[PDB]
Amino acid sequence: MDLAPQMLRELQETNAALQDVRELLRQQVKEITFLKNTVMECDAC
Amino acid sequence: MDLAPQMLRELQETNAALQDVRELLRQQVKEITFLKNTVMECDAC
Amino acid sequence: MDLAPQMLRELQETNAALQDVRELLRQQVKEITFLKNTVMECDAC
Amino acid sequence: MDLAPQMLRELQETNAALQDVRELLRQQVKEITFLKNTVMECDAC
Amino acid sequence: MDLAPQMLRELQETNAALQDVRELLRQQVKEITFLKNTVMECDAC
Ligand SMILES: CCCCCCCC/C=C/CCCCCCCC(=O)O
Repeated sequence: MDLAPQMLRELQETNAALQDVRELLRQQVKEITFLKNTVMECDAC
Repeated sequence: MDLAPQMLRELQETNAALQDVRELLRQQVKEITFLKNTVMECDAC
Repeated sequence: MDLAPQMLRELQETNAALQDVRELLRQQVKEITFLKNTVMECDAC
Repeated sequence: MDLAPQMLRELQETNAALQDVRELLRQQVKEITFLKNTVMECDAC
Repeated sequence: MDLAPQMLRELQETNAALQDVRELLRQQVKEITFLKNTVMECDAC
């Protein structure tokens, strides 16, 4: 049959999944940065 | 037709993986938020 | 009903996301780095 | 067929690349989980 | 308008970028491990 339609469904799914990754990574950095600033004021240090 | 069958395979294979990367990062941020909470409550600071 | 233009769009939408995923990973690496250093000069260690 | 064979070559590469990222990532979570437990199981806190 | 040439340029860019992400990742793993080890040999805990 014609697989173009199928090939397009995969990319859209890819871009979808890729969007969650950008958000998760987006949030992860803020935590890491927050982690750095917290460990930056940690007294024992 | 063409290499659609082949090219389609790579894509499905690319998603399967990304789907996994997503979940990995997904859980990772959970392990990074706990770590963040732990340092915050760490009396050593 | 040629899906080329549409397909071509998802691609451009993927790279845009990657471009952003990449930039985020650069800053994250730079942040973690700074955090590894801080932990090293940590007295109580 | 045209640039098809060459596009398939890129897809196969992107796919091999994801694998690597996937793996490197599956390792980060261990390094991070572990790290999490240790920080948690710290007496100085 | 034959869009094959352009999609080929996109795929290639998808691999160029992925190589960055893959390259930036493995370095970060190194830092995360370096971080870990430091914590482990940290007295206070
Ligand atoms: C032909 C379709 C294009 C291929 C789709 C795949 C897109 C590339 C995906 C990149 C994965 C990036 C993952 C980065 C996660 C890093 C997480 C971390 O370091 O904490």
